[PDB]
Amino acid sequence: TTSTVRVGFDTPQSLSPFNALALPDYQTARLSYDTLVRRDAGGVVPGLAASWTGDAAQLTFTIRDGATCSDGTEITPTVVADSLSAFAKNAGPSTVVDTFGGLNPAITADDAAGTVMITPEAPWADLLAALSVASTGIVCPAGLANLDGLNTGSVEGAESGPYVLSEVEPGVRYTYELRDDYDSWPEWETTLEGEIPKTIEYTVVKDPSASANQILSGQLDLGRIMPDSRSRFSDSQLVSNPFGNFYLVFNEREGAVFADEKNREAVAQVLDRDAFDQTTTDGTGELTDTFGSKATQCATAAPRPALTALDESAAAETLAGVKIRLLGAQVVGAAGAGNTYLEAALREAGADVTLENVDIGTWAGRVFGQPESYDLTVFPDLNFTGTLTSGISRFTGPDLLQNGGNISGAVSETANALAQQARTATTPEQKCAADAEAVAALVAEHHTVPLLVESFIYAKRDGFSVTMLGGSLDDHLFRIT
Ligand SMILES: CCCOC(=O)c1ccc(O)cc1
Repeated sequence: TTSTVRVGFDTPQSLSPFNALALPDYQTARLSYDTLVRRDAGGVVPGLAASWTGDAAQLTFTIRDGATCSDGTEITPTVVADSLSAFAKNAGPSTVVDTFGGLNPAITADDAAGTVMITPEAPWADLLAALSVASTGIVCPAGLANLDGLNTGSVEGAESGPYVLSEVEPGVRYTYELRDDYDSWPEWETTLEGEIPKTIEYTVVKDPSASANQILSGQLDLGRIMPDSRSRFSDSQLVSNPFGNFYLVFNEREGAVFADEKNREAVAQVLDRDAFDQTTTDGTGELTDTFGSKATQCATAAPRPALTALDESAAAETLAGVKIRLLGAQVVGAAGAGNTYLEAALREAGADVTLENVDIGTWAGRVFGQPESYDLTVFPDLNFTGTLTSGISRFTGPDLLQNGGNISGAVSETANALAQQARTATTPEQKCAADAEAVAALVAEHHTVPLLVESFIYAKRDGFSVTMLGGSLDDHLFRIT
């Protein structure tokens, strides 16, 4: 009969919702701050917002009663509108356009009406879903006063969420303590067996072998496992959820090697999606030819992209002596094994390849902070909105360098146009038609290769559960049995 759960996870690159880029950022943001809506089967359930009304042009949220910060401040529309305003101006340009379709939403409170009104500068369907993501969590006025404070840990009175980070050992352990004065839980349709933990010790594991060993020796209760480690556990200690959707991102900027489309195609010709799946997921994942799974909106709509066939001969002629800075996330298979496979397939095509296999936190700083610092990566996307928009955004609009969402610096006139008619779309069908065509275009012009959807495998000790509701990625519901 304990009240403490010890969860394995990767090192955060920030504890501030505004600077969140990597899963560990969202995992911590999830405990400390409440979002307006939360994920569940068939869509989104009321969280800090009791209900909402609106289109893709504009949503109005009505804030719930009895909602309160870790200092006591009543959570009013002014607090919420201030938090979402602070987010829109302080967060990464990437995550802001992903949320509001742009950098300049209209956000306004009305403490009388009890409403918060958001008005995308152009219509944005992804807004409602985007506000279920941990990084949109409400920062109370204590947090807005000190943004440098939120990066590194708890600023007193900032938390809108059920926990406060009471103890910190940077890059080692983040100890979260449940607060006595919180009953503002979301309106979950789903019913969860077991007790909300009083104390959550978010424990940094350096690698998957370590993760497994510490479940098994009882240093951890819950932790992520690499597919090879499955056989070490009974089926009943495992909880398997579809997670990241993996696709290539090239540095396409004028002067870089993958500016030239003929180089991008050569990479496509050298990557066996079967071999890549075997090395990355060992068949626990699923191939996908788009920016999601079959559960992703529009992901089965026409057309299906025409992937480049393997041509290792044609790739050898093209990539001979070509210098490729391959950036790797260590989540892309055990210890970044998928990145290793990709390097190896480029090496045997005669490319001069240098792979940097880094932790998810370091990877995320590099991709979103210094986009010119690499040529190619396997991008493990977290499709938070459950649409194809997540992935299309990464290749269209203004560059990241110009405060856009365009990670790769790719200029696809077709894909850019199809992104815009997705916004002007009268019906869901036209929207899907636009989105599916945008992905097909991007695949045809060798702007990406869609790879797979991975499985997030939690291994857990007796007495401990963990649930992911409505295809959620950053809302791991820990329970003590
Ligand atoms: C896509 C944004 C950063 O990605 C992650 O933090 C991530 C993605 C997939 C995973 O399985 C783990 C982390």
